[PDB]
Amino acid sequence: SRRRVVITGMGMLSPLGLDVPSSWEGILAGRSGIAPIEHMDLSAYSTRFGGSVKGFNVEEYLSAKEARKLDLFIQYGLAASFQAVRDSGLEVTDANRERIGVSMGSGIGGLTNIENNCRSLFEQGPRRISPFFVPGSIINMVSGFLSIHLGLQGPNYALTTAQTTGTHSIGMAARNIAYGEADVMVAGGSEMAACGLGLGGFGAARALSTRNDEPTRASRPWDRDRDGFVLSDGSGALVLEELEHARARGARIYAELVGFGMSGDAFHMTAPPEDGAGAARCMKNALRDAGLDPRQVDYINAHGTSTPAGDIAEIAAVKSVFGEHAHALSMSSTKSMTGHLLGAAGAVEAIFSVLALRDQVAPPTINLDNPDEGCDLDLVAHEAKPRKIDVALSNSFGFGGTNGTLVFRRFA
Amino acid sequence: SRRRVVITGMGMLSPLGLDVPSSWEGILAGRSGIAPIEHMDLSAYSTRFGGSVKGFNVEEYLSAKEARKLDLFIQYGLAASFQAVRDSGLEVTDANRERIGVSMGSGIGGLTNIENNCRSLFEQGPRRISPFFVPGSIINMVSGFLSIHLGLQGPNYALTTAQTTGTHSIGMAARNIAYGEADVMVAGGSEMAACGLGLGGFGAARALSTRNDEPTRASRPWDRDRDGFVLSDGSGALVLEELEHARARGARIYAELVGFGMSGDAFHMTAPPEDGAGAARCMKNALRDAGLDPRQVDYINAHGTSTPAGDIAEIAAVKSVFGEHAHALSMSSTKSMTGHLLGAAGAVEAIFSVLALRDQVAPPTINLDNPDEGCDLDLVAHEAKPRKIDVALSNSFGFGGTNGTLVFRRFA
Ligand SMILES: CNc1ccccc1S(C)(=O)=O
Repeated sequence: SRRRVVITGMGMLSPLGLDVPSSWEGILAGRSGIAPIEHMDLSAYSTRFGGSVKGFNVEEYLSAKEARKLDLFIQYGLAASFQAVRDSGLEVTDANRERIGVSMGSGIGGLTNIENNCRSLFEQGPRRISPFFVPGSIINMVSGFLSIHLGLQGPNYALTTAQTTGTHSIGMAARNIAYGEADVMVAGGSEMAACGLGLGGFGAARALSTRNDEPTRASRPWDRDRDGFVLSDGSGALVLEELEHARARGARIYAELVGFGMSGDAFHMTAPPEDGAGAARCMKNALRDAGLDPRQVDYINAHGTSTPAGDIAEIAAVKSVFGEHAHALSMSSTKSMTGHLLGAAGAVEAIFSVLALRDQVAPPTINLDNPDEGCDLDLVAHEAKPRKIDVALSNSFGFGGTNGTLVFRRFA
Repeated sequence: SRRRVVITGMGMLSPLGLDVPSSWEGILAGRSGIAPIEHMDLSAYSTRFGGSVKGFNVEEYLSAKEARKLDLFIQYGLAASFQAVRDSGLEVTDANRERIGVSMGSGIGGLTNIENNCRSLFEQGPRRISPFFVPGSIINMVSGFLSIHLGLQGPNYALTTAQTTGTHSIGMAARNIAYGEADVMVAGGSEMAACGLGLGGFGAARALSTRNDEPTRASRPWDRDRDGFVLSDGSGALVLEELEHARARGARIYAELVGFGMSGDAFHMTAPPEDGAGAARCMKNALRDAGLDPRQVDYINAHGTSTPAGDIAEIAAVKSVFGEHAHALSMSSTKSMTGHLLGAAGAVEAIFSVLALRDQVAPPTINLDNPDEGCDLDLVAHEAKPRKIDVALSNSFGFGGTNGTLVFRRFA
């Protein structure tokens, strides 16, 4: 058998706020974090907007010297991790440090640092490249730097599954705990691809909404006028903890992580299949993992990227998995407000899923003024919806057809 | 409840060969794959050699049309995965495709591709960035593209844990199978970091051997005259399979994967602790996972990177874990010949560890002319050593203090 896993700590940077409570306040009020990108020449760019982290003060976490060594994506992940550990009340000791590990991931990693060192390399040659270039840019350094700062000696690793990273990181962190390899994990993702290469890279595949005139209306999941996703920056981190360990120290328990599903589409490199057959296997895999019937599910935090193919596949997948219960559950895209944090999407959407359990409220899908063909589900258009939520799903479907589902249940 | 996991297929690109048997012949013959780099101009670089893959034909595997869109690390990963799958004899069907997944990882991923696109952006503008920049560079697309070409709908993901990536990728794929999420996984890693930023960033950190006038003698693990690691390119892939599923189809079984350990040093971003404390915790986790007496270990494929700190830390970790039996087992670093394939190091060295079991031979540490202070173990100096091997161990240690150990034994 298997150990139960609870959420005792959460931390976040998002386009809505510099922590969980501020972010969640924006989500429930349907506020957008999307705005034209600043201190950056986007003249030659079809997209000039996204969700930036506004007002981040790294010196709340690190000395200036330590922050100078680390890509913004690493900074954002340490921030959410430090918040989550502090939010949990956990005390690390010689007696438990071998049982506390970290799995913080990223989709794309250190593009901002890769750019600035590229500038150096091309202008002046190799001897101007930072000595800290490699360890300050690679994706396993949020786990690395966190483990070194707090003295964590348990499982130490990093996932990179594109837009599925956050969901995969939390899910496989839960497995470490359930099968007795750890009592505590910090898990989630961080991302800062709002650079030239990120905007350019996604710009060149014309993946991005180009609604420059109305940045707050660009992200419109399931709306007939959607024209691709909105690039956003940030981090989410959860403290996952074995239930008996959490109870023994009297932890505040937000919710229980009951299920994790994974699937591969084996379809296309960036597009999901029109019927969402891969997202459907993943959700069924996640429900079976939790020993739950589809009928027991109340809330889904969609991937809901605002791409023509993605949004429609997810409707197909939900109708397929949930049959005559598909209208009864509420499903919303918090990306209507946050845009798409890529590797960190799944981490902040796990937190929104946990807070939907705490607060008994479905976050809105904003900008859903004209549901597309067959988008006739309860997508919680425009405003938040109080309702009963025992069981909440969080879905992520990424490049390479990599799928993740997390199942959270109310704990009392 | 926990199932057993065997190896039924292996695949490789190394500086010694374009497959396993060719690579392994070089290993047993003590041949160096290290040579001055020809694919770029390094006269401005303090290090000008590495373990290049020689004469790779991507069109043994993929269309030139697809190949052109993919960073070499992805081409190298697919090449290794296709070999391993072929070598397995496995036929993907509707009956088994949901039960076959992939976990192929990388330390750094498509730096070459990110660099070249960066050069396009800075010299020409954002409009010259490939539309294939993101899907052709990000680390999870080895898992993604393999799943699409072969129709694998099992768990689909990628680790990035720096120089531990290969060992972790293989260990965790075994856990997928062990605990019922899959019956088959293609697992390992791939790296092509030999670009300006790669050789530049490792150079800026003074991590690399600067023995430009004798590259075949650069990599000399435990030798008193070692001066840093040698940067190499390539890929390893293994087909991991549930034992009864392997029996059920009359699979040829190279060996059984009985043990996997992880730990964190929680010490330093790039430096290992001189006492090998985190490495010791990791091997002990692995031996306890395998239910072994540490005296059962016959062969250790060491991380053996040829850095001053790394090499001596490993000796300490192995004396601390094995006590007097540390003087009975054989330990060698095939990095003496291949150099350090970073995130692929663990994947090719897992294969060397399995072939050590098949052939009953300890591969040599070449260039070990003058063992350093305290390096008094059986390090298989100079020449392969025929000997009884029932249990083989493969260690990796990375930036962020992240440790991985795999335990193989003969299967009958
Ligand atoms: C028991 N561990 C397990 C089980 C299923 C999937 C993944 C893992 S992992 C990567 O954490 O090793």
